Amino acid sequence: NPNYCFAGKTSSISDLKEVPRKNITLIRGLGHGAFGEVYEGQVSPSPLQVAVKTLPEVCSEQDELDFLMEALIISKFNHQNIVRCIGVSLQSLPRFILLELMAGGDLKSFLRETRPRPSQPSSLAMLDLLHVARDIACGCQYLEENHFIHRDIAARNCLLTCPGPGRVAKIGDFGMARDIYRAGYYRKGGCAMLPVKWMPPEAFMEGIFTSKTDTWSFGVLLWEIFSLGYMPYPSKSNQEVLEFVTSGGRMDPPKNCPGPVYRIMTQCWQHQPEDRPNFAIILERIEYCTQDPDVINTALPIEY
Ligand SMILES: COc1cc2c(cc1Nc1nc(Nc3ccccc3S(=O)(=O)C(C)C)c3[nH]ccc3n1)N(C(=O)CN(C)C)CC2
Repeated sequence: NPNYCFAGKTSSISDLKEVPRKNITLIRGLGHGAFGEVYEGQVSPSPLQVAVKTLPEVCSEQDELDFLMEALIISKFNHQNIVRCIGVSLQSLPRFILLELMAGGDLKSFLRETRPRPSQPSSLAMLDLLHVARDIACGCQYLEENHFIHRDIAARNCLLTCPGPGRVAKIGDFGMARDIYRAGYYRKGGCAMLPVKWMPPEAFMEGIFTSKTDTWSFGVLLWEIFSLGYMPYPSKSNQEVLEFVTSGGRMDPPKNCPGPVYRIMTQCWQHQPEDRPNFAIILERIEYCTQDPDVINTALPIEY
């Protein structure tokens, strides 16, 4: 019924992998998503581990279509830094989308919870943060080279495979892009729900979105990462941020942030989109920071 076009191919509900409901076991609730609970689940000795997004049985026609489009979007991506879709279960109620379980949880919570402290002093280092930044930039580069504008790149929408060393960060939420795809604008949301603090001036002023949109948001994600999970523009409201950013105002470096890292942020935040780097360049600059001993030997602040 609705068609979804990505990378010049059109897919429909008929292309999603319908997984038999009998093969799905819910284990525990993990919390609420934008519209519905999310569960840890299993798909069948050595079952696949999945996050299960559910559609409330009490919902509208548009919610049903929002849910379908979310499934179509994530099912057509193919990249190691974008959460995989195992399949769907749309023919039983409540309807399920089955995603690669990201056992480390969302990246914002991880940064807040794993901040170095007196009890666990070496929980994180500068290299961990650079690897997370690289991981997400690789996924953003994949979106950019396939002409997909994410529109909501932010730590809350990224997830980690596992809490400990070896973790890989991935883009896990596409709800903003889904809302725009269906109606062409933020019909579902409102001004108070827009991710103002992640958006460049031409986005919230003219509603113009390009891949240079995501470059700006990635700069803010970089600030979130190197601040260890602080809210951007600490004391400022959405409208204060809007006016601050349009006047040329930019965030200060996070505490202890190395200069070369801060300079990636400020390049992402150039007023003119043409002056911002693409994700190939961002990746080069992240890779160069990872090679620099003065960067990776910088100690993160310990939270008392
Ligand atoms: C053992 O596993 C987990 C254990 C925990 C989390 C996550 C996963 N694992 C996971 N969660 C996903 N979402 C998700 C999960 C819960 C609530 C909302 C969403 S959510 O709306 O999608 C959002 C990410 C935009 C996932 N989505 C795709 C894969 C995947 N894996 N927790 C958080 O993340 C806490 N945060 C939300 C504040 C809580 C502890």
